[PDB]
Amino acid sequence: KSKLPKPVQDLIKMIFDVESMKKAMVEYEIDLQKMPLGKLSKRQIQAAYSILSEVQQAVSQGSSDSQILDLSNRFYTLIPHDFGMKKPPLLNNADSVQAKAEMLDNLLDIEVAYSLLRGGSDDSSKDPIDVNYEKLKTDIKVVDRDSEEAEIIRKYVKNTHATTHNAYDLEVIDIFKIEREGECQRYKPFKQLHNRRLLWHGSRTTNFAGILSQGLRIAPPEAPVTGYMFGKGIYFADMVSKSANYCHTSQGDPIGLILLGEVALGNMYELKHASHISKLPKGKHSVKGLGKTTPDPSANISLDGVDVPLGTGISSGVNDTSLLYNEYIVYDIAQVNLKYLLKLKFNFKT
Ligand SMILES: CNC(=O)c1ccc(N2CCN(Cc3ccc4nc(C)c(=O)[nH]c4c3F)CC2)c(F)n1
Repeated sequence: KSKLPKPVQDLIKMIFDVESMKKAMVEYEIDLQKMPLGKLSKRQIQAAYSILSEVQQAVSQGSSDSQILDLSNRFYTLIPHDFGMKKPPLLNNADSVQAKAEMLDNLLDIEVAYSLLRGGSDDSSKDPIDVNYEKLKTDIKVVDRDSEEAEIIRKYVKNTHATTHNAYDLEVIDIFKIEREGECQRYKPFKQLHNRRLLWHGSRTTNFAGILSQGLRIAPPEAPVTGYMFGKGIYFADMVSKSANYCHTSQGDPIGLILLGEVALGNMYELKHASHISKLPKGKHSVKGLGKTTPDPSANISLDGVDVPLGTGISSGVNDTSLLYNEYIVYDIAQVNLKYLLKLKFNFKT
């Protein structure tokens, strides 16, 4: 049996759960008989993205529902759905392409998780928790409850939960200090860049085996750039509740996972509305989606020379913006250095 700390053991079990991976596929209405977890491949996912891009071209160029029908069916051919003998819903709008682009992104992390678990060696004498921990190539340590870093992290959670996200409260169960193999060396050209912030990135439990082994990744080139508000980058938030909404927890599964990453923002390209960009303008290193609300800038604290925006939510002064809260997007995977992973219990008020 494993010598790993009990919170680390429970984390590994959580993220390598096969039935959670299956429950996530069922949520997307995928036919598991026509295509199980083991049939999932990058090749198929990329072909599905490419057809979604063709659907996107047909919708933006204003094709008829009779004309797009052919392209909508082509997607359902690559990613089988569970509708029985009924006709699938027509993908004739941007919301539909956005929803399908989002599902595919998630399937890309699920495929990594299942590949990791089904790859490798079988040894009965070794605890499967120890076996599955090594697959991640990440040093995972438990942060001491009474430490300074734990106090700062708990204040960030406590102070940046938005009023509009009050249908639930957050309880920090565990704090993990994480170190992905090779990530620190990848980050080096951006290590002393200006505008380095410790930001949130929430995701489903089924994404975290992929996130810890491959890191936060940008949607592939086949993916429709219009399926994402600020194009194809890595999205972060300064409001814990904005990111915790990406955990997709419920009364039937109230345990979520959220990251704290050091993001080299550099010169921010400030936007109030959707801009489906492929490349940043010269001199810019990130995109900042300007929210109506911002954590109080005079309340910013420093944790290992990185700015921590743990202030309470105040008005930014920004008018006529499409965002309630800020968002930060980087278009180079090297600009992210994962620092912490938090296990949270969501206490629903509904
Ligand atoms: C070659 N590419 C890959 O292998 C690959 C693997 C996974 C990918 N996804 C998984 C779904 N995820 C969803 C998502 C989106 C936005 C979020 N914005 C905030 C503030 C937050 O807090 N969370 C968010 C969020 F979770 C995005 C990244 C991906 F795009 N690509």
